[PDB]
Amino acid sequence: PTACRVCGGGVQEFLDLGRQPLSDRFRKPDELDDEFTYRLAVGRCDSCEMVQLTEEVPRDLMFHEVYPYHSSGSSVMREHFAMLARDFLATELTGPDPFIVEIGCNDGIMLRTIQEAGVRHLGFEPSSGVAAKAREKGIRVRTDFFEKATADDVRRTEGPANVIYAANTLCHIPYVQSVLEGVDALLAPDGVFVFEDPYLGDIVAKTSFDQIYDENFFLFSATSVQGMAQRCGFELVDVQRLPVHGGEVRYTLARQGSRTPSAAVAQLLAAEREQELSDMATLRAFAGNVVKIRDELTALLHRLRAEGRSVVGYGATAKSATVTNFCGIGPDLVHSVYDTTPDKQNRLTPGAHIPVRPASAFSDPYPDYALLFAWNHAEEIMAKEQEFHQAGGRWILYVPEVHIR
Ligand SMILES: Cc1cn([C@H]2C[C@H](O)[C@@H](COP(=O)(O)OP(=O)(O)O[C@@H]3C[C@](C)(N)C(=O)[C@@H](C)O3)O2)c(=O)[nH]c1=O
Ligand SMILES: Nc1ncnc2c1ncn2[C@@H]1O[C@H](CSCC[C@H](N)C(=O)O)[C@@H](O)[C@H]1O
Ligand SMILES: [Zn+2]
Repeated sequence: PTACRVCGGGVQEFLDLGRQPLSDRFRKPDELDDEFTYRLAVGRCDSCEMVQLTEEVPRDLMFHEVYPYHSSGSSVMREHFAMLARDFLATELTGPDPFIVEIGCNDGIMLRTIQEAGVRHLGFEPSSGVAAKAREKGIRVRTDFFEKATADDVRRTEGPANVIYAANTLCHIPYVQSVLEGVDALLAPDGVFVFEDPYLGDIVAKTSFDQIYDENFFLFSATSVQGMAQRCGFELVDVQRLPVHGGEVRYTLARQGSRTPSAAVAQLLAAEREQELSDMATLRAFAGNVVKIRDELTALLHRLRAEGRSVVGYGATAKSATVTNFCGIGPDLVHSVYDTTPDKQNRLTPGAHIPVRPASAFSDPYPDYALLFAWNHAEEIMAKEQEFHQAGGRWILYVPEVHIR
């Protein structure tokens, strides 16, 4: 039995996705076929309702000099983060000498807008290659993990932060209590800790199990974040649902009683209770649906091959590691994966070892079918790939059901 990382309660497993590789490691084709693996399974705390993985991957195996994800690769996301930055500039950063800290700034997708406004800021980016990309834009970055001690160090030299922000980053820190202690040492008394991550309600509704992989330790809900904040002296004071990344919620935490929660918080809590979101039975039914999507997806991919149809994948997502390894999908069923990230191209995907090629290579003559791993980017991608569909090529999606369009 494993102990909850928020509260120490007991975690009950409901989904076992078996042995899995590191999702963001892309090997050269000549590399030894050895990879770190771990058991990926998900459970729910008995006491605080936090849904979480049962085995942690050590941080330094995932996040380091060669981490390959570049935030600024999506036009939708560049606009999404510039707007959030302007919203903070108009609201929480209007003081004399305001200060914003971002946890997980990556290539500077959000902080560039802050820097261009002349506002004091600091990004934490322990993956040094993407940290350098942010520093080239004139952003101030420290190549360290955010945790209690590094937060203390920033408080000592820079003073309190008006906003601490994290997007797609808090989800992967199992040492969330250390981060909370850091936020407590660093945040201004009237500041906010704002984070946005994949939402449990969307995952259950869409059967989007590919959101579950080594860099998604927590599947947060308003119910579990409310408990986590409270147990640490914060309070959930606003929630906003976001369409990005398959469905997210942005959570705003303030010191307890310092601000009054928006009506939005109670509304979302009540909908999660009515829908029995976090009940073990609902979560087990989700797990049953995961197996049905596996079985349908592999039946389709095998019938396509029996029918002489060509199949590739589009987007070398981290998420796709779960799909290929749980369903047993490799290059005999999906020949190549197309992707815009230079450091993933001319490499093999983890576990399944499908070759990754540049997206500029997806061109006439097109394959019959493209398995859309980057399904969270469907509008942006399909807008760029109208010629493929006009030519008769079709997309295979597995969210929220296996279907072709
Ligand atoms: C828009 C676009 C993307 N692409 C390619 C680029 C990417 O490799 C991938 C998309 O990856 P995308 O769904 O954004 O994240 P991933 O699941 O990897 O997940 C990563 C890792 C991480 C931090 N743990 C996380 O949660 C999210 C934020 O990021 O697809 C195109 O080829 N053409 C395009 O037009
Ligand atoms: N403890 C921690 N502190 C700060 N950054 C962290 C961290 N653990 C991991 N990271 C960083 O978290 C980032 C997640 S990538 C996504 C980042 C970006 N905010 C976006 O939303 O697109 C990686 O760049 C990784 O190095
Ligand atoms: Zn718990």
